[PDB]
Amino acid sequence: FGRFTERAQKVLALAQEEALRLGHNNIGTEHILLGLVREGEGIAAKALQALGLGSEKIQKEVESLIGRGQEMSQTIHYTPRAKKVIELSMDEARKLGHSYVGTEHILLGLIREGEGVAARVLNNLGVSLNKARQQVLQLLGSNETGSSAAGTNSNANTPTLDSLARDLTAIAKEDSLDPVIGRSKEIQRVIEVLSRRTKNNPVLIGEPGVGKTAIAEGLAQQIINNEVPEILRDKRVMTLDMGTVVAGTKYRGEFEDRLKKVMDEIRQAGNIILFIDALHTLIGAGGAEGAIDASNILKPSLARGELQCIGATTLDEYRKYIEKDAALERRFQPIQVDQPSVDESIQILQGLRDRYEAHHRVSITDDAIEAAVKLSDRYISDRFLPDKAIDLIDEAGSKVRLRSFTTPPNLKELEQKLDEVRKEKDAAVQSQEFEKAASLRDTEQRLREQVEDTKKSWKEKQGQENSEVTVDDIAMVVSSWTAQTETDKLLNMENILHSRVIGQDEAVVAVAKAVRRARAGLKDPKRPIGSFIFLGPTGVGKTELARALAESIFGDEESMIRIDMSEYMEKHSTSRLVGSPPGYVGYDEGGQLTEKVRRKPYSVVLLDEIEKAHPDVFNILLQVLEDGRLTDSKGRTVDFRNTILIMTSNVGASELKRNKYVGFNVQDETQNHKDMKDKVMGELKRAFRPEFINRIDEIIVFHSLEKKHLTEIVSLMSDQLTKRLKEQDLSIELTDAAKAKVAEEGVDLEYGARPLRRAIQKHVEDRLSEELLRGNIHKGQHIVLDVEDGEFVVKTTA
Amino acid sequence: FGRFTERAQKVLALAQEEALRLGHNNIGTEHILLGLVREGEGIAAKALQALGLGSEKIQKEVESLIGRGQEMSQTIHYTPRAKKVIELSMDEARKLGHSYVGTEHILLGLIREGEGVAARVLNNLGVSLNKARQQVLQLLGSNETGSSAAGTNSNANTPTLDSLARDLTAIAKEDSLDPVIGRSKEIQRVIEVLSRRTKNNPVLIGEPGVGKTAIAEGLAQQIINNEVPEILRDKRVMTLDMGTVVAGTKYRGEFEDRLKKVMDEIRQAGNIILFIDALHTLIGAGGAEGAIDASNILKPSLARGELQCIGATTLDEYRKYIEKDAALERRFQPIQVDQPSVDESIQILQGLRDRYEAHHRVSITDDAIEAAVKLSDRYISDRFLPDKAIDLIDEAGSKVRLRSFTTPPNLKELEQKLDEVRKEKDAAVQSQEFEKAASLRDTEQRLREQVEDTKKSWKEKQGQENSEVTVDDIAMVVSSWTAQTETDKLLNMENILHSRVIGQDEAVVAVAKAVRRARAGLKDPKRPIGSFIFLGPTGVGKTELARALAESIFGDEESMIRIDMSEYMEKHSTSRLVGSPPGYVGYDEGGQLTEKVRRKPYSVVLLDEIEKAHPDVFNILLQVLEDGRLTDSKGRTVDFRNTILIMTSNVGASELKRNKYVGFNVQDETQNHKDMKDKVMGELKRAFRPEFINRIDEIIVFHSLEKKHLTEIVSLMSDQLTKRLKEQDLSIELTDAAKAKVAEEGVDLEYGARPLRRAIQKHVEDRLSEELLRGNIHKGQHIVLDVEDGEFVVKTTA
Repeated sequence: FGRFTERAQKVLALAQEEALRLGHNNIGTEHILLGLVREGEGIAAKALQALGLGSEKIQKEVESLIGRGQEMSQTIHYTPRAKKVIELSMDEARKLGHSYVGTEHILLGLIREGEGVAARVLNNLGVSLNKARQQVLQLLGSNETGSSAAGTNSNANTPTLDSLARDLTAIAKEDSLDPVIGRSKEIQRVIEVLSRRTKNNPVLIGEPGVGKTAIAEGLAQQIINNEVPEILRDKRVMTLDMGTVVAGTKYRGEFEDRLKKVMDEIRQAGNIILFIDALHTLIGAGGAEGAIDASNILKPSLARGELQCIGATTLDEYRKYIEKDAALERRFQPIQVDQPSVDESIQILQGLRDRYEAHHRVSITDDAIEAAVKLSDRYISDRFLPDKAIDLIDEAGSKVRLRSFTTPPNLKELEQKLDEVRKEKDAAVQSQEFEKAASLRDTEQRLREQVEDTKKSWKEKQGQENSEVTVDDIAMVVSSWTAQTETDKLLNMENILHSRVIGQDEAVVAVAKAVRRARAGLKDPKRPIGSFIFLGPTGVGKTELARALAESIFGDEESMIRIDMSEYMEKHSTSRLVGSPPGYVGYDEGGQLTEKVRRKPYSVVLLDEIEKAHPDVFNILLQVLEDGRLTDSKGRTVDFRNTILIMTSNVGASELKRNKYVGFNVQDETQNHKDMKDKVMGELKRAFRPEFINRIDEIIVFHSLEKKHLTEIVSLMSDQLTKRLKEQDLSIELTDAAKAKVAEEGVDLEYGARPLRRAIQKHVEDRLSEELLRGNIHKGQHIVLDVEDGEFVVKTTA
Repeated sequence: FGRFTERAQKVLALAQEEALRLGHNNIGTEHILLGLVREGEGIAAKALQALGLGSEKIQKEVESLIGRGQEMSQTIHYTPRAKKVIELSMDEARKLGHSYVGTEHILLGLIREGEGVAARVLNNLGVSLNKARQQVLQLLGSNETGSSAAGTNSNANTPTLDSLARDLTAIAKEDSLDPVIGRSKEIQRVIEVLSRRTKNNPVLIGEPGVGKTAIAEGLAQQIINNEVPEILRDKRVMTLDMGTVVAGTKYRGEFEDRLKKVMDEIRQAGNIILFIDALHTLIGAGGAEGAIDASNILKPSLARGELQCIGATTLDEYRKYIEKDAALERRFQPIQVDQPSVDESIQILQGLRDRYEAHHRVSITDDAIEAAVKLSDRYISDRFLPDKAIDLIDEAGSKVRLRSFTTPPNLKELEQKLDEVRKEKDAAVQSQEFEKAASLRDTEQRLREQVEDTKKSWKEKQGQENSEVTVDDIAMVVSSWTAQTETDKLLNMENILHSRVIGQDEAVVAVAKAVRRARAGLKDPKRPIGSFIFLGPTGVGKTELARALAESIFGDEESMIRIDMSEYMEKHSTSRLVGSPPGYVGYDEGGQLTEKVRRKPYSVVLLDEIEKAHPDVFNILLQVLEDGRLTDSKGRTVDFRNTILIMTSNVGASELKRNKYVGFNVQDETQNHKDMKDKVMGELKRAFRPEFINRIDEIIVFHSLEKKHLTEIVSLMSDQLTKRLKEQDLSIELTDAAKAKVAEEGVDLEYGARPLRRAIQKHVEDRLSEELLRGNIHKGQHIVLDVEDGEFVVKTTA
């Protein structure tokens, strides 16, 4: 394990001491027991001293069970009995929440292993084994502090507090207080809104997702002394805990009955504070599938102030309360809880370190915690600023902890061997062939010590991680799903985007710089990390950059939404997607676009071919580009604050699909180039209204379909083929030469660049399969596809 | 606390005196105990006197504790123990109602403090700790208020009043029933309509939400004493509560059975009055899901005149029940319950001043109450004109009480210091470094008393508040939502509307004066408190004033609806803007327009382009402006009663969106102006149909792009950028000079003033992120964006 208390460790070594002192050169449980009592009067030792066992009494018994002498100090270590007692003790401290293991637990574990020599020692010296395990437990368990005693009060409190529930005020007078770090400025604003008797109900709106609950412990403190008014003193804060309500309930009627009981006791009115977390569920308002309607009792209660309560709500929730104005608006009144500022994130992260140090990585590295924050606003980008954060931390706060125990130095070969020994040995004795197992046995246990010696030399991988979450690591984990390898991803985004988009350097650099500015963790998420228009017609490199943006920008290929503007005109998907004349935009705003981005807020959102849609759609979208939010889909709020908005457009097609070739000269090629590098940048404005486009962070231009583009199309198709074949376990690569023979059947002037897929099928798929079937090449072998002197040739390598 | 009775206080001071008299210059609880009994025969004192203890007996133990000497004082104050006894008594009086703590509670609090100097004195002088708390409980005094009674009897009346649900008359025969302030004129209207034995059912219709419930106590008082019909003499008034019915029930079948029992009990018939609040739920008729249908039993009960009852329903509720008929018709007959208005408001406030003087804030300030009302009407706006009001007083009626208990004068620094002391001291002794903690220890308590002395200088913040809710406070609290900084918001409304609409003063003053006059409670509170038409082009000042109106009239810009009337005739979009529009005028009345304002009555409702709308829509808008309410959309009533209805126009647009050119003059922007401050007053007649438009309270005038508005548009856009960045905690400001560098890229003759957003991104957004990235500027540093040499310049400021 690692991380134990003194008393424990001390009890353990004393066994070995007695090993030799009593002649039992192997420390069985008799010596562990002895160890407990030989630590004198520690919790183990002391326990044994209660039941009637001196250090003396044990070692003599111990000595009477393996005899004396048989010593020579022949490698006096534990044996498996003694090892069992230890395995148990660790859990006997885990049980008590200890991330350490002390004396008590060692006797507790000893008892657990209540057969073997220890067991016989205690049962011979007039001590019942469980009487001993009792005794240790009831002295001390886990080590902790923060406690106080003396004091009682109140009578009226009786009916309420039984039910349902713990009283927040209590635990902070018990010296079990936790701050909890908010979101401090929120707490002050509650008491104006609370110590009323007319609209006395606060309602906190933020995100889930801010750690709302942090603000709440604030209240506790102020409710005691003295901020709340003079005869509004003697306030108590009772939380209406959902967990207690569901407990003992198994029906809708029963759930209502529990709420009724709370309401009946609520007669403590106007001087009682009820805390309702996630307020919406009880009101049941809004939606097409509302929640249980507590609202009938709650509405007059809220208005009366008998239910003088505090509501904890989020981004979306509020709409469904102001709709039932005013008795949840003659009660309600709002106060601002953050869309978390970066700094608030950091302190939460730091706070939860020691328990990811139970996953034993984090605590630390500092920059890496910071990485969780800084990286989260732009890179994942999938929740709210602290939820995101902590995930980056702990993922990496385990990732390396996984990398930890993979090998000894490289002495993984030792373990492999030690296995092989057993086999030889075993089967040889199974014939017997006594000594024909023997030397193999001897070789085995030799091996074993080497194995274990260099695997606990890979305690260096513990000291590596067991306080470190790595900079690069936190970032790496953020890159993995969807500091260093996110900020290297950020800084070098352009480098990453160039390796997957061939041509359209114009486009790449434009996205790169706009995203990288935002993406440096220096732009608030409340607008896409990049808004963009991706110009050129379909087939010019637009989408491919969006994809490449997911890889570079997000650190993995994952997360890309994609919405068609052409459907929001009912004439390109009015009969390819279900609906009628009064549909299509209602599907997009009302459902598709907003729902999709709620799943991954990260996503490169591609609202394609924006010319086709009328400009009116663009106004709706415009709110996405500016605000970073839309509220649609039954009042849900979708964070496009983390998205990259990419609007593609119907731009310039004729040149921007024109190929090089010789049209008049060998300078018709260099006139497809210069011409395409002109044609995007004037065609863009014609493909849309300006109102959409200005709220876009750089206007990305993608140019033509050169000749030159043909051999780039072959290299897009062949790579998609060979990769879907990788799941089989085929490792394939195409040389440029092999893409050339494929081009031989697709330099058609009359059928374009379409035949290339078919010719890839013929020359790659079909050819690889015709080489695998013959056993010329194999799966797992790396397969190079080349053309030799004009004819394609398939070669194999490792 | 703030309130205690003599006996309590007397017990307390006597403790200190006896402390030192016996040689204890620290007043232990041992002296508090002594104190209790040294106050002779008060309930604490008496209690101890029962158990066999005199003040003498206590002091003897006390002298056997510290004893002589310690009569040299210590500036004798309490012990931490003694401070505990006081905190406990407070709760020991709360639990017995009392928030004006008496003697009993002090001995009770001693018991509570069941370990300590007292505790052991009392447990040493041979009396149980609990025998003492008993004795105090079993005699009360200073927990009552004086009421009447001298005997109790009943007859046939027994089964009914038991059940379910208590009678107003009983508590008013003890003469402890409240008036209530009301809604007094409402009570009168009942007595023809109720003292029938036929259609004897009054049915109160108002806002809920106005204090309808006030009227009910009205009846109680007048049916008892003393001049009323012989009809209403020989009657009983019984209140029926929904809460009791639901209690002990969790199914519909059980609820009906209980209701059957009630119906049987109506056998007090033709002389019994049943009060049913929220009457509608029981009849169960109408709706899309109705409610539980008591009506089968209840309907003949009303017809027979056995059930003579009082119905409490709201604006909207009634229609689908008189729709049932005709014993419903021969039951009900209507009476007017207060529709929210300013004069009525004030009277409620004043009435509940003294009762929110439980908050030692409000009662009063007079100006503050009036303000609460007047301010509420304009600044949220959402609720009802008197509910809003009382909430501000009580809101504020804690708000300054918060500012109370957080001051030392500026000696907040003391507390900070006193902490630091402990640290030094503590850590030093932990090394020990005994006297190296000592002097630090001594320095601590020097500080401490000084600290505490200046924390109790903030009894001056009590003397501020304990009957004065602060005028300014009410305003602050309304500003918290959305007199002084709301009536300065009101008075200076014009100034406030002017500051966000630059130019177009013509418009500003027109809106300003009409609302600012009106909202002082001097214009109809059942019609939009300003109606306006906003003419101009599309945009340019129109909407922007509506926003500025929200701020000035309502307190923040977040008080602005905005609905397009052209959708309520729709013939443009159906799949690119809005989902399912057909039915169109029906869509607005029947649903959408009304629903939106029903969400927020706290809004400048801006109904755009009623000019380009079906003629029915203008009629619909006309109802909003006249009635102030519309009842549609499931028979719900939408209060436009504290909205500002603003109907927009843009049929003169071209001149009103014209731009300056030279031609012959550089006074061409100021000749684009002169044309436009004319062009609106001609766009009115051309736009609309007359029947609607004339209800408008002023014709609001706007302008164009000119040369001149353009450079004002750059300053609107740059502010949208910097503000969404504030959320992360970037403090940004642009000087005019940086907005100038941006303008450099968007004063095109042929690409509009649309490029300005994009160029704001390049020169502001992009620039801030590229200045944060190199560490020149920072979050929470105020960041000035300038030009100072014809090129951009980065400054830092606090």
